[PDB]
Amino acid sequence: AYRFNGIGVTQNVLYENQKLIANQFNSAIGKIQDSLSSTASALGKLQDVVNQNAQALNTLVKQLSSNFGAISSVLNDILSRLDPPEAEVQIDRLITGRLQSLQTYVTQQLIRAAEIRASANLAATKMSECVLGQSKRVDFCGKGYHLMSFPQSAPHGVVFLHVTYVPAQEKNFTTAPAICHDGKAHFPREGVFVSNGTHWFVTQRNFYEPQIITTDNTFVSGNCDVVIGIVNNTVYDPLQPE
Amino acid sequence: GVLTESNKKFLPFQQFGRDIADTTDAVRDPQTLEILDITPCSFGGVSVITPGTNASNQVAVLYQDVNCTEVPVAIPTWRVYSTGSNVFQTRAGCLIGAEHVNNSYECDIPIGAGICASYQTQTASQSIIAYTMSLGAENSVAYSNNSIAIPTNFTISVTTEILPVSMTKTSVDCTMYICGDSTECSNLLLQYGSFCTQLNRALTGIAVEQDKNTQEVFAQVKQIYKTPQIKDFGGFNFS
Amino acid sequence: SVAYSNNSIAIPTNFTISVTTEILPVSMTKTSVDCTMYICGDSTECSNLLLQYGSFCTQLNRALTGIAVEQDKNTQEVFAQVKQIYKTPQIKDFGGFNFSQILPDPSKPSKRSFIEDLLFNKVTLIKQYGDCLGDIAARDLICAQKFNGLTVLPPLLTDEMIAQYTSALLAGTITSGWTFGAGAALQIPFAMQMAYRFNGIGVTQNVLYENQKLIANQFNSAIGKIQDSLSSTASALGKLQDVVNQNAQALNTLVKQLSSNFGAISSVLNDILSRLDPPEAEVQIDRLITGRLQSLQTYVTQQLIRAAEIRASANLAATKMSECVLGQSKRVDFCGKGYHLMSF
Ligand SMILES: *[C@@H]1O[C@H](CO)[C@@H](O)[C@H](O)[C@H]1NC(C)=O
Ligand SMILES: *[C@@H]1O[C@H](CO)[C@@H](O)[C@H](O)[C@H]1NC(C)=O
Ligand SMILES: *[C@@H]1O[C@H](CO)[C@@H](O)[C@H](O)[C@H]1NC(C)=O
Ligand SMILES: *[C@@H]1O[C@H](CO)[C@@H](O)[C@H](O)[C@H]1NC(C)=O
Ligand SMILES: *[C@@H]1O[C@H](CO)[C@@H](O)[C@H](O)[C@H]1NC(C)=O
Ligand SMILES: *[C@@H]1O[C@H](CO)[C@@H](O)[C@H](O)[C@H]1NC(C)=O
Ligand SMILES: *[C@@H]1O[C@H](CO)[C@@H](O)[C@H](O)[C@H]1NC(C)=O
Ligand SMILES: *[C@@H]1O[C@H](CO)[C@@H](O)[C@H](O)[C@H]1NC(C)=O
Ligand SMILES: *[C@@H]1O[C@H](CO)[C@@H](O)[C@H](O)[C@H]1NC(C)=O
Repeated sequence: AYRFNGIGVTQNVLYENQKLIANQFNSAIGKIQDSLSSTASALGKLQDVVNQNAQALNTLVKQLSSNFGAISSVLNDILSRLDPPEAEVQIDRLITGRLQSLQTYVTQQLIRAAEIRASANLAATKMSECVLGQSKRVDFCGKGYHLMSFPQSAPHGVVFLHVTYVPAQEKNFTTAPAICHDGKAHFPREGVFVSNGTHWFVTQRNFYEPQIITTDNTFVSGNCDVVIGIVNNTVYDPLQPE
Repeated sequence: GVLTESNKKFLPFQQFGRDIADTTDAVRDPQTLEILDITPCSFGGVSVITPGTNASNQVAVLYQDVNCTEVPVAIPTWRVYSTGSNVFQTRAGCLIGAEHVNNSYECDIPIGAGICASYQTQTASQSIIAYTMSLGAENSVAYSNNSIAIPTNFTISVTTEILPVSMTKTSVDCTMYICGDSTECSNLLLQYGSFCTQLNRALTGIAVEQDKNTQEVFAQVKQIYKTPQIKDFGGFNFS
Repeated sequence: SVAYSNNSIAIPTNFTISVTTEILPVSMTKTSVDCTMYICGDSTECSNLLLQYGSFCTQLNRALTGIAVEQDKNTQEVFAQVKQIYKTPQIKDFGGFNFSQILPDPSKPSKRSFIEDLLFNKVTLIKQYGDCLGDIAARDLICAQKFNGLTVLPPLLTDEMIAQYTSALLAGTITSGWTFGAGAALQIPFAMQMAYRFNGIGVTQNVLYENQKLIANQFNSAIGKIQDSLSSTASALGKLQDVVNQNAQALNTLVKQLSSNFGAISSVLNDILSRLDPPEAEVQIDRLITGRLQSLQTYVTQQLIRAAEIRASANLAATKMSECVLGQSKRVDFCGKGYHLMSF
């Protein structure tokens, strides 16, 4: 109920339809479990990271098979075939080449570490906001209006379950900005004046909860000429009859 | 290279000229006092579009900066992949080996400049087709100046977001990787030991950063709460 | 200084509608490098000693392809947030607001807006073998760098589809408010949407309805003012021009590096091969090969750094588009100075 009040829907609608909400939540959880069980190509990022690291190590190993202008790529052969003072040239060439390879590998590792650090910071702030609280930012914790968040641990990463609110099928209604009862403009406190065929009601923004127009739902202000689209109707007074 | 007529005229004491790349582009013929220009014979990029070799062996070739008419000027199997009957000029060079299709679907292999290539059953024969990209379903909103739409129902939805947290920590032994059980070597590495120390310091910094990331992401709260025994959550099943 | 007492308060009596411009880079030019062409330059004597460094060549090509696919991912993520494409309404009747400048004009190619036309004209951004062969007098750098295996790949999504996505987003946010961000779009009169925004920034909705004409006039005047300022002040799109100039300078200096001999007797392979026997020429060839490989590696590393910075900026732009455009943000200064109302 607190979450529903947070996303701008009155808390009573949750208590009116609790069983449906529980059934929908359970069905959605089962559906995503089945999707994870079936669709294998879902955890692309973690596999990409581990494959990238393995490929970097494998190519670093493979670099040893190239002679950087020397006569051979193995120190034992050079040392067996040549005297020290002249073989030192080939040894120096190989040393320079392998140092360059190591430096390149280290630099690429630094780049990847910086990118992973950025991703980790994003994950940390997402955990702080969406999981430990309710976020009013749009699309930060999933499409729709955010309600809850359940974290799960995955190797070299994290997966979030963003439980969200999505409005279903709608209807077409005729609306007016204000209502002129008796020479006085009236404006809705929280909702919008919606009119069906031959009646006027007031409803909340994100749900259809028709209500009769009373002095407790509207506040008076101004006159009946300034507003562009004012219409005539009647306002119920819940004190005069008594 | 390829020789051609040149408008430039050298000074009497000059023989050949050099460009910004410091290579010989213009020369003066010794037999006939004439100026000629030299240009490389290779110019242009080629890319090979293909589905998995597990699927099929057919390929489509994209020439980046060559019109299909001038393909013979640019360049058995290669000639077949250069002949016509399937040419299709695009905004990023002409494409040979694929069939144009009017319909638009989601992209599979991005050719570039709004063209995508994919494997489809153009009848159960298979052929590589090229089509324009599909942005999405067209739609319009019935907008008036006194009309509003209001939802009457709600649907609870759950989604998954996956983010990397850390990578594998590694360390490198420079002397072992370079020389290897060699007393003759590892004696000339005393000069580059400083570079070795620099690499080791960088790798240790990366590793401690990874540990810090792993700690920071999941250890936000300190007090550890035991799960309750009785669920009685009003209907929600957190099994 | 502020006249501060302990029982005194100041309260505004009027409001002014203001609009600002925020420019962020999204993507950089994609490049690919043919290492063998750049090093050996079509010599069969060379390209036989590059079999040892083919691994380095493959590494560079892999890194550059990764950068290119990252660029495509960035430009897709920034603008393709919403999927359903909404057609702009025919009748405007928006209560006074005139969105003519930003709404697309179908009387021109690519159906791009007036502001988009001016922005495209502000930033000063295909070739052929015959064109490069014939045009010798004008030493254009594009042909020279293309003769050395340096090619520029086009983006997957061109400007027309970007304009289409922008028009769809604008039409959705105008005819449906922010409800089209989550679920299906719901039509709402623009006055009601503006009242919703005013209620969001803590100002009672009635003050909007009492002062609609003044607000519409202020909005139109502000739009015209920024249009004139952008048409006059040229030094406004500094970041995008800086990005393209940086990429062009990097390519130009990579081309220029070919004129230095890394300790060899000469900087051209043809001269060394014509003056020396193979066994003693291989030393100079190896020196030049090592130098040019170092140059290519340096260029690749700098490109990686720039790509990382651009990715960070693109992520910021994507979240800004998600928050300020598809909704109303209560964070201060995130969507401009003042209290945020709209975003186009
Ligand atoms: C409008 O709502 C009132 C409320 O009772 C109802 O009596 C009336 O039939 C409705 N009009 C139409 C056209 O359904
Ligand atoms: C717009 O609304 C006004 C009243 O607010 C109405 O008089 C007018 O007819 C409406 N526009 C159209 C095209 O009907
Ligand atoms: C509303 O009522 C006033 C006074 O009774 C009248 O002048 C006005 O014309 C009415 N409006 C409509 C739309 O009938
Ligand atoms: C050089 O010899 C060629 C062939 O014998 C001849 O065509 C040419 O005219 C000669 N050049 C001069 C300057 O006589
Ligand atoms: C193609 O790939 C599938 C899935 O990886 C595999 O089962 C199949 O055996 C492959 N084809 C061949 C000819 O091996
Ligand atoms: C070459 O291709 C371009 C692509 O825009 C086209 O405009 C031009 O007419 C073509 N020229 C020839 C000779 O094919
Ligand atoms: C699509 O365009 C091509 C080229 O004009 C044409 O041959 C084909 O018939 C078109 N397809 C349809 C379904 O109109
Ligand atoms: C709302 O949706 C649920 C499930 O789709 C359905 O059982 C319920 O009847 C719907 N509400 C109304 C008022 O039809
Ligand atoms: C508020 O500012 C507008 C435009 O500057 C002006 O027309 C209006 O009179 C001002 N309000 C008051 C109460 O002076």
